[PDB]
Amino acid sequence: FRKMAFPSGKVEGCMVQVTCGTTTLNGLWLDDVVYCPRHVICTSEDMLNPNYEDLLIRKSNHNFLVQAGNVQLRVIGHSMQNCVLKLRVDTANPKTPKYKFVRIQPGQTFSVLACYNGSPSGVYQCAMRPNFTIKGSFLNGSCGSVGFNIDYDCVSFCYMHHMELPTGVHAGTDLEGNFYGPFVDRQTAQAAGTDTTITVNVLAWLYAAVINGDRWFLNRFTTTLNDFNLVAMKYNYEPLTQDHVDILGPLSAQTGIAVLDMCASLKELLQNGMNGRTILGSALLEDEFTPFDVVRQCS
Amino acid sequence: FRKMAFPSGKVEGCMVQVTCGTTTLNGLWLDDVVYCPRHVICTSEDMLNPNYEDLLIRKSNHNFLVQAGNVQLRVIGHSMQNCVLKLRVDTANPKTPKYKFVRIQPGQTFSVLACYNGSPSGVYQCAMRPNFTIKGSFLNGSCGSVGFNIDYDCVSFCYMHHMELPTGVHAGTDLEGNFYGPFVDRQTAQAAGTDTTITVNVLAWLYAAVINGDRWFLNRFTTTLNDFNLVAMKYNYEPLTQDHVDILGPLSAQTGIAVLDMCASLKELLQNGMNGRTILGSALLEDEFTPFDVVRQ
Ligand SMILES: Cn1cnc(Cn2c(=O)nc(Nc3cc4cn(C)nc4cc3Cl)n(Cc3cc(F)c(F)cc3F)c2=O)n1
Ligand SMILES: Cn1cnc(Cn2c(=O)nc(Nc3cc4cn(C)nc4cc3Cl)n(Cc3cc(F)c(F)cc3F)c2=O)n1
Repeated sequence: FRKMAFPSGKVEGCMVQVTCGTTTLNGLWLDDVVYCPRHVICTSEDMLNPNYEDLLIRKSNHNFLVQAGNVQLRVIGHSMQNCVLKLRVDTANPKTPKYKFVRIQPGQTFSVLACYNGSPSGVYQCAMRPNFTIKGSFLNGSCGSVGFNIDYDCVSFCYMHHMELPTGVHAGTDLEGNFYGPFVDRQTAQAAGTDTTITVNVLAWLYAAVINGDRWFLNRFTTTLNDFNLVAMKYNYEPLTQDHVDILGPLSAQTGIAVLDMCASLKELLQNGMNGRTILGSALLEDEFTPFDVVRQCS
Repeated sequence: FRKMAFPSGKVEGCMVQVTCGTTTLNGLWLDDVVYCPRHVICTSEDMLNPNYEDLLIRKSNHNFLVQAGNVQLRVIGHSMQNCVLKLRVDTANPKTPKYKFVRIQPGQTFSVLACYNGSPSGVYQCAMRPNFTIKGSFLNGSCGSVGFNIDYDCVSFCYMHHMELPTGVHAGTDLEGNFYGPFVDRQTAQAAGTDTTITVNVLAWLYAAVINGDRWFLNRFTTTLNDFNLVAMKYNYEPLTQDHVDILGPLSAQTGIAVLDMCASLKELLQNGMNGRTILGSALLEDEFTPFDVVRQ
């Protein structure tokens, strides 16, 4: 049982480089439009406190250099949608997959294709944190890298990377240009709200552990949904809804362990700790696998 | 630090399905050859103790169903090299990347493109364990999935998945069909040897911690390589090779910490533990990041 990302080929064929003067980052080329963070129009000076409508009115199509590998794509139009710039180009991307733009909710996972200067570099799985950050692996030049899910050859794009916060976590937008979380696309120090643990995901991962043979944390105690949620809230865990209980149904059926019985196991782990033991080789309770992630990798 | 895979697109374009009768698995289509585990020629009654030479003689080109998606690739020649079947097909794959076949050492990492029925499903990073297994994530139908590294647009293929062992770890071959480890391609219970910790990779992880400013474990001692190797084996750690010392060179240079001084720091951690302290936010020493992985990040 590993963190597993979707195959990245359908997205690799869409990555391009976008340059404005000295400023360069990654863009996403779908049909005849390139999507990228609007931060690209900023000079070093502009970055600290940009007025984007002002900066963009002073721009012309020919100010934008879009490179797909070695081939330059000519910009024939541009517009801004919130924090995303849309560059219309005179060529359609022949590698454009079937795709959709989606806004995900906290706790949901996605694959990240980290890119630098328009070239893909690596792929890994992430989760939208409850405080709307992501704990990614991004370096300088990764701005504009995207996160996505794939279902039946349709790529659902959900994240476009913008910035690293002082704590090392990451902030970005959906592909409509709206930030996840209370952040803005300005180079100034920004903190996130206090984060919490994604409870339904921890439970899914405990089920993964049982499916893979690690059972030491199970017990014969039990709990009600409300009494579990009281303890969860005490420990900065997200509440578990009846919808979450329903979504864990397939894993409870496969393992014969009722959801509220797994909740009682988690309650004990929160109250007692792991006593130096590990679960799926982890010394800490992992919360970045969804119930669907576990079902897909174990079935 | 987390495990990151290489982008998988160059390998996705090479995955195909190979079927013999009802036995079906994944193959790798490069130029006009498809590579796949020879186990595919086993009927369910042959899988226990197959006579592969006798099974191959009964086979003709037209017995092999090779499919890219739903498109059949006509087989024009077939041969067996060690544990891999090589099916020559009448179409050169237009998506063939620049590639080579390499045989890796324990501790080396690679990306796995897990596939089912010729269809890529997921990608993740893996390390070759000292006992020549990999702690992968594979289901039924994954036979023939490959592992690879990418360096400057060249794909180095290093693993072809064959089987799951009773302990849940996985065993396979290089792309010349030679198994990693003392395994054979028969559906018989084979136990993996006792595993050990990948010392060169733990050392890389310590350098990564130093680079990020976490350096409490740097002690005032040094050691010789022979001295360290003898101590390491008493803690179930792998001995270091001359090649290992060399691949730590870049990280040693970047930090200014001699390899042998870092060995002495590791030795102290093996003989005393960590005393509640963590390294890179982890109470456990990570051994599946190579020195290349560390610099890669
Ligand atoms: C360490 N790290 C992790 N993720 C990131 C992402 N990231 C980034 O790749 N680039 C940024 N600033 C730029 C500087 C440039 C210098 N040149 C020549 N061109 C540049 C282009 C960019 Cl985008 N930033 C900072 C940043 C990016 C934003 F989109 C934003 F709204 C505010 C910010 F402070 C950055 O975080 N780096
Ligand atoms: C749970 N798991 C994790 N990895 C694996 C890999 N694996 C596999 O995918 N298939 C195997 N046997 C087959 C059965 C088939 C049934 N049909 C209809 N077609 C089949 C094709 C195969 Cl390959 N095996 C077992 C196995 C495969 C070998 F290549 C080998 F040499 C020995 C073995 F015991 C398998 O491990 N499953």
